[PDB]
Amino acid sequence: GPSAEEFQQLRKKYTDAGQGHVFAFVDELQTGERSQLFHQLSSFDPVRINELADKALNPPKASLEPLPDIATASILDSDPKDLEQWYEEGLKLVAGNKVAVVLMAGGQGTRLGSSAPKGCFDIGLPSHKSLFQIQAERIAKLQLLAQRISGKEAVIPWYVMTSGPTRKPTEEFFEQHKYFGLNKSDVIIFEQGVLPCISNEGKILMESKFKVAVAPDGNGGIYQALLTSGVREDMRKRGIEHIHTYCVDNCLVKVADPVFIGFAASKQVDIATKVVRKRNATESVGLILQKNGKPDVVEYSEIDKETAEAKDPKQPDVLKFRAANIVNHYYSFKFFESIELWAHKLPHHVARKKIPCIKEGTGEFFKPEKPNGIKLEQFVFDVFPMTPLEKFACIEVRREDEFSPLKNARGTGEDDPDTSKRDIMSQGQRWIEKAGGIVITVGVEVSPLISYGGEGLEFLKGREIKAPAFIEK
Ligand SMILES: CC(=O)N[C@H]1[C@@H](OP(=O)(O)O)O[C@H](CO)[C@@H](O)[C@@H]1O
Ligand SMILES: OCCc1ccc(O)cc1
Ligand SMILES: OCCc1ccc(O)cc1
Ligand SMILES: [Mg+2]
Repeated sequence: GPSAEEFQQLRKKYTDAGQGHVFAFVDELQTGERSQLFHQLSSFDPVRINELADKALNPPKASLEPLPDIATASILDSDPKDLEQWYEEGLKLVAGNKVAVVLMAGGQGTRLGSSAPKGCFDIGLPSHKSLFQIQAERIAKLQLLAQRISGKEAVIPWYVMTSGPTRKPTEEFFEQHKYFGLNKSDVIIFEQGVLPCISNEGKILMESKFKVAVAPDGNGGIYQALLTSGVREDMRKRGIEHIHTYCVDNCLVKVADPVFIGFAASKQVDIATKVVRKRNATESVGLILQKNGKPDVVEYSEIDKETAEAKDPKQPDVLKFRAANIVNHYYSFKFFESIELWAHKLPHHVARKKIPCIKEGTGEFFKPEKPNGIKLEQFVFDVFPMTPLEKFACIEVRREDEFSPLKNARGTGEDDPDTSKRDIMSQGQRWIEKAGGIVITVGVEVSPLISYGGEGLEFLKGREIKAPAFIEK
């Protein structure tokens, strides 16, 4: 294990930093436990922890308008000829092996109450497919469509960001499913980083006598993680130029959506993002807007209930701020090549939490009654203000085709397994109907390997399908 000299130098650092309590139980640790504590403490800089705690617990003490029209767009307002062109252009970029996907799948799904990673969840479709599998098959299908135009292999590498709680069960799940028919060599599971949890008094919390309480560093942890994992280097080696980044929990996510990629690429933006119309004042969504001349987002946990209810001057029964973030982002690869210059600039969001820890005295593991500390998180959209308005685009899409998050346990009424299932099977039915199918009957599941977004269903014209149904290969 670590030498006595190594250990004393670490202890000095932490003690000088006012964090020497992390060594309170060293004298009763086994060799292994002492080794773990040494290595874990060595991974943090206690002076930086003090910097973070200070900014969080003693923060320094609203030019806030809707995004201007130059930076916004809407599928509803689009010329269908342009939609067709951007689709074709996106598919051509996929065919050129220029498109990558980053999946943010490090969330714990604590509102959901599942023991498995959220992506593994079965929302009760006829197929019993997981969110992960549905997403993988969307990638597979787009590759197939792209190969029809190129006559060459089309690959969309899938970079799956997990946390400590999610990584091993995620990798096992992918292996057990043989990567859902994608090539293992083009799917990379990597981990985001963590930050120490900090007490209300600014002290590192000890989960045990030999372990610091940590949490994942928020989805804004993506950027630093792309470097350390080797993912950015892999994207460079493959000639990636366009990246779609999204959240695992959206059962309708149009993975590597070619219209979105084609549109972004055509406008030559650094960053593009999708929104839907906020469904009410209390919806738990970030709001995309202009702050101090800059594109920005106000998260639902940080907005004041006055700006959430701010009504349109012209239309007093409609909300001023209603561009709901659906966690569907486009980046240029050039944007990723500059991460090192601004990753440190991202703010740390503060959440007060009940962090299980050791009774600072006994050493007994105790679940606190009231919030005893804070967790720090970076948010993926806090890059938006680094980007000029002219290199940013915010597009409205249709909720019922694009956004159906799995947030809550079954039996909630909203953003749960039942709404997810309903939205998927309603989507399938609408596509079949538009293609001339007659659905008797609620809804029909259409496999992504049959249809990515409504195409390829001509074979169903005139046919009668008894709902509920599952259309597959
Ligand atoms: C940091 C981040 O990405 N937050 C997102 C994300 O919130 P969650 O706290 O992860 O549920 O998903 C929302 C959509 O479901 C979106 O509106 C919000 O801004
Ligand atoms: O990079 C994470 C640091 C770390 C090292 C060893 C541990 O046992 C725990 C955490
Ligand atoms: O003008 C809006 C075109 C557009 C439509 C849908 C997308 O997903 C992206 C861009
Ligand atoms: Mg792999």
